[PDB]
Amino acid sequence: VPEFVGASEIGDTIGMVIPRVDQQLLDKLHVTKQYKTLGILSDRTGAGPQIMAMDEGIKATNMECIDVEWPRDTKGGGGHGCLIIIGGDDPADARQAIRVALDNLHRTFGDVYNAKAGHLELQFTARAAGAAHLGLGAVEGKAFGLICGCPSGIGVVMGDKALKTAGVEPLNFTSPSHGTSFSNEGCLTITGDSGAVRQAVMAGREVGLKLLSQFGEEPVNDFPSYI
Amino acid sequence: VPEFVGASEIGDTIGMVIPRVDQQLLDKLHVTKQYKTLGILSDRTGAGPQIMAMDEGIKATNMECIDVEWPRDTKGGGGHGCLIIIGGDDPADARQAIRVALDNLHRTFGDVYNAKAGHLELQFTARAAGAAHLGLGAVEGKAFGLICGCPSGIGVVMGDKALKTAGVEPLNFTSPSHGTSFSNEGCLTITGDSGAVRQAVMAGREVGLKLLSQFGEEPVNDFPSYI
Amino acid sequence: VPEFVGASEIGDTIGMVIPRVDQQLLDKLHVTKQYKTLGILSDRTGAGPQIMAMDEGIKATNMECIDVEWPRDTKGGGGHGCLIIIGGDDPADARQAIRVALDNLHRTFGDVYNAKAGHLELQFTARAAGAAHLGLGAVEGKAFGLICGCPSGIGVVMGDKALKTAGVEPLNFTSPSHGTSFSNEGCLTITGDSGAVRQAVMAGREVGLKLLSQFGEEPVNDFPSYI
Repeated sequence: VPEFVGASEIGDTIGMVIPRVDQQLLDKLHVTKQYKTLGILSDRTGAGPQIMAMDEGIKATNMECIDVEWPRDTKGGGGHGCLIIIGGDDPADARQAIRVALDNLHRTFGDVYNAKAGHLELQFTARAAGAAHLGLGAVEGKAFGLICGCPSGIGVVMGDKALKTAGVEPLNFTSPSHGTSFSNEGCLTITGDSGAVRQAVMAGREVGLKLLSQFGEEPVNDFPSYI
Repeated sequence: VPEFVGASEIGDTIGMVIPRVDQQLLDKLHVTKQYKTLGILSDRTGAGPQIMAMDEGIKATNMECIDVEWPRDTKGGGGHGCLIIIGGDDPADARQAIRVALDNLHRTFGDVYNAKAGHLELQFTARAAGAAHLGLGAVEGKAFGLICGCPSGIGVVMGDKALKTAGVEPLNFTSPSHGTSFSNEGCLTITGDSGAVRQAVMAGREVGLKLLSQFGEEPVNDFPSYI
Repeated sequence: VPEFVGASEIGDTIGMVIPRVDQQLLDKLHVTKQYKTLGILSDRTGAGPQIMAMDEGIKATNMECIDVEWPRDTKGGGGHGCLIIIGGDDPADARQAIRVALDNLHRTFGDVYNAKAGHLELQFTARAAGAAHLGLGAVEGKAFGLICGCPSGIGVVMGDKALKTAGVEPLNFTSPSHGTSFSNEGCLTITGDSGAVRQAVMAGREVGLKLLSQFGEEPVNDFPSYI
């Protein structure tokens, strides 16, 4: 079908574009602004990595991020899936943004670490765009970090360490009962100077790996770290 | 255990009847209307199928649907389980409704299609009853269709195609952050003339099968299709 | 890592202490009362058992229970995981409470019964403490019973029978859509005289076993029963 753009085994992620959406359907979608041309990125496993990949798609095109929704999923693991809707006036521009997001998944899964007992996720950008803003609460135009661990108490200690490492501005802390879809994740989000934000995210990574390893298995990443 | 009526491997579904429920317990249950005789249908996998099966049970007896509740479940998949409470004055009537519901499971899973990456669900009736109304938002006395895909973005495209196929009336569109238990499903519900609703549901099926197949596996149904 | 206290294979449970938590983080944690020393118990599988183990920790130390949060988890099963935060003035007292919690897991999983289709959980104490109060709604200083079944309809029948066995006071009934994180559990909580509360919890256990066994498998417990 013409609406299909591509699919990836990374997170069971599918990208599609609707050139002219039915108006009655559009009136039922919870979007920030209606556009007739929609891009759709949808996955079983991952929230942060697809959101950061879509930020690159936004930087590369005239598309706007208009909805981010939050399935509890990861196919039985402890985290989220993701639905991201983008909007613009040009179907070609929408396909390009979805293609760029698909091509960035192997990078944004760079600091996702898996084990039988749980997982860690780290994200970093020197300049956040629209998807990171709508999806993760980033301040647009500024540095952003994300520091997350599962089961959730690991994320609390990762967060304590990150804040003690450098002078950064906390945006939010989300947990199983507040700001997640009852996931088993503790997540610190921050802004500040880019060098300080990087320092804090790297500190969180080191303590998170040490703690998750105490269940007996070295946490494994499937792609090279970008941070 | 006199309360037990039967159990089915389809959906891990169990049906029970309480002839005269304890008043203290009844006062803590979240029902639309109090009755002393309760039937209970409870499952790990499925919402829609058990709800459409119960609609036949309601048509067959004098029982009323008084609660429908929404576990996020499917034993690690992207969907819902279900709790249905029915109320009346006659224990034999309640047991008959539960038996009719269990007997209809093999039919109402006829258009559920499974794959490693996700699933599709379609439902259709020429005349909806009280369980379809309370559970899925159907208009009682009218034709009803349900069109669902997972991961949720597939459900958005299915919905668009259905509405463009025939003149039908939209009821709702539910998604991971609106009107589900943080499931990974996009679901369009419709009414209209029975022939038009049937055409829309069949169109949604065709595009959903094409899209979900793009992950590499043809979606599988375990039972003959009824639609 | 000096924050690490211990890890258990039972429920994938990890315990940690932060001697002096960062103040910006503390302001973003959802606690009843601020303390500078935090203990943290975090797991993938179990709510009631870790909460009951933590009630012993509280009895043994000067720590106060200040948060209980509710991941929908059990690694693809029908239940919850758990995050428990405790607070006090002394890091040694915190580590002792976490230690006592870890050491009681093998007891508080004594009346958890598992099967392919679902699970049962019973808890009992003659005198509830701060964790059972915050996490499960117990009345501090009184006897307390928890009676749960999955899929949730089984919990409804267990609750009805328990109430019919002895004169007890219902505290709450939680279900997929009310007072759970969209879990597939029906759970009755009770107080009253210790003898009558034990009577009721034991009656709920018997009927739960009989019903869950209707799917074809004798439910299995991994530790000796304490009730």
